[PDB]
Amino acid sequence: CDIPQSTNCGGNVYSNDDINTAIQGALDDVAXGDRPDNYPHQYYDEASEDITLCCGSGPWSEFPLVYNGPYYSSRDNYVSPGPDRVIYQTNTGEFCATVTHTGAASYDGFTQCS
Ligand SMILES: [K+]
Repeated sequence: CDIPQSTNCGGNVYSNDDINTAIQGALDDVAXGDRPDNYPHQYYDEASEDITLCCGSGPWSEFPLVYNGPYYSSRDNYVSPGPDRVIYQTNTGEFCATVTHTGAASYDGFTQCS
C-alpha cells in the first residue's frame, strides 16, 4: 500500500521519506556503494504474532529503518540495524509494513509500528 506519512516504532517516529529511503536502499543492487551485510533479507511472518501486511502476496523482504538512511553495515565497519524495520514486497518494492523489536514478546519478536 502507500507509504504512510508517519510511523511510530516503539517511540521512534519515522517519516514517509525515511521509509522510502529504506526501501530504495534495500533495492539498490547496482555497482558503485556495497549492499549492507545481512540486509535486505527474507521477512518471516510469525503466525503467533499479529503483523498486518498491506502489500498482498509474498515474497517479502525486511530492511532496517533508520534515521538519515539508508542503513549500511559490514563486518569491518559495523552498525547495528537497531530495532526497527520496513517490510516490502521483494519483487515489486511495494511497501508492506513497519515493524519493531521494541516492546515485542522476546528479543527476536516483532510488534507492528503504529
Ligand atoms: K549498491
